[PDB]
Amino acid sequence: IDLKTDKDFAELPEGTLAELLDGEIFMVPAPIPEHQRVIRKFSNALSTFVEKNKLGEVFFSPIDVYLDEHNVVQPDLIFISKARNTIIREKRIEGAPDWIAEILSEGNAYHDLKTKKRLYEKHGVAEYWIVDPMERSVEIYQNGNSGFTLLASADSGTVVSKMLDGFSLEIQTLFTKP
Amino acid sequence: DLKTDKDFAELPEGTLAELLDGEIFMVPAPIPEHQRVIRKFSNALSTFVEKNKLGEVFFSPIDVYLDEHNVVQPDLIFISKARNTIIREKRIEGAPDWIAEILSEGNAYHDLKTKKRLYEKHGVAEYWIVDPMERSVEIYQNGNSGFTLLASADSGTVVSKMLDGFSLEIQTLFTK
Ligand SMILES: [Mg+2]
Ligand SMILES: [Mg+2]
Ligand SMILES: [Mg+2]
Ligand SMILES: [Mg+2]
Repeated sequence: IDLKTDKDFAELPEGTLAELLDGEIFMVPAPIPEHQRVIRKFSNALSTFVEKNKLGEVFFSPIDVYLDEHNVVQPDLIFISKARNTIIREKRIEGAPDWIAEILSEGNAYHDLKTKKRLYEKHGVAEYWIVDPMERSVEIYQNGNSGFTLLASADSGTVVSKMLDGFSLEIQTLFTKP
Repeated sequence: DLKTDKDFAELPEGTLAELLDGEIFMVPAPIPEHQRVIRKFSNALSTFVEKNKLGEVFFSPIDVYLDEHNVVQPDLIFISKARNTIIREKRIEGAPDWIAEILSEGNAYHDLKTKKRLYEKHGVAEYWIVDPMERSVEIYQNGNSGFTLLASADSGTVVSKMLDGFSLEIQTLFTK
């Protein structure tokens, strides 16, 4: 009866990084450098492939993605196809991206693993990558007529996208350092 | 009554802010065009750094501690292998070799002035200021007398001094 809405989410004080999940507002903790390293490496690989094949647009956090009145999320890495370009608005994304990756944080992984997995499934995100920098592993889910099914789960070798035909990723290169 | 990095560390979870000259400023959330410019710049820079095995690139949000009265969240940073030890578990402790800030209309003063002085003082060797409203770039080179203007352009290609061989066609950062 007291669900928070996108209007409540918009009224948060300037300088607040939060997400609205199932009508509840959650503060997101500041990420640590290793989390940012992984997003940088993933975005570089994804952006290069998207740009070479003119597939659409890549964004990374912070960026608001409105899904419905009770759900506004800030995914780590998103891809929006040319066909769905109109969901990119002046101040946020309005509608589900085609493709999302979340990079886990040890103290805040439940929403990536459970709550947003269901949300992204419901709203038709076609492919969802969950990257775990603590286990140095990836899980890939593909959407379909019966929701998400596990496409790949690995901490070694190469994983390939299904919806981004030709995109592959050598998993251990997400986590390496000088 | 100056705020310190101890006060900064005690801001409530979910707060993204900067500590500048001992005063805490909230940073407004960025808009998609800002994030698009960082994505384009990060891709170009990261490709070059990786190709040449030069160090590490990070983009915001990331805390960069400079001294007890200054903790910044720069948009894009490069840390050479030579300065590799400033990468800590929860933040950067010390000045990156290289920084780019992407201006926002309502919040540009700190990038243009306040942080320009701080990055100069703390030994950032090269500082790029990218303005997506005017679609322009300014590049500052540090030196024994502080920053000097290496380049100011809104067309053509600009060349980095400290990233030897890195160049950027300026209008590829921007939307027409
Ligand atoms: Mg998150
Ligand atoms: Mg994350
Ligand atoms: Mg800023
Ligand atoms: Mg900025």
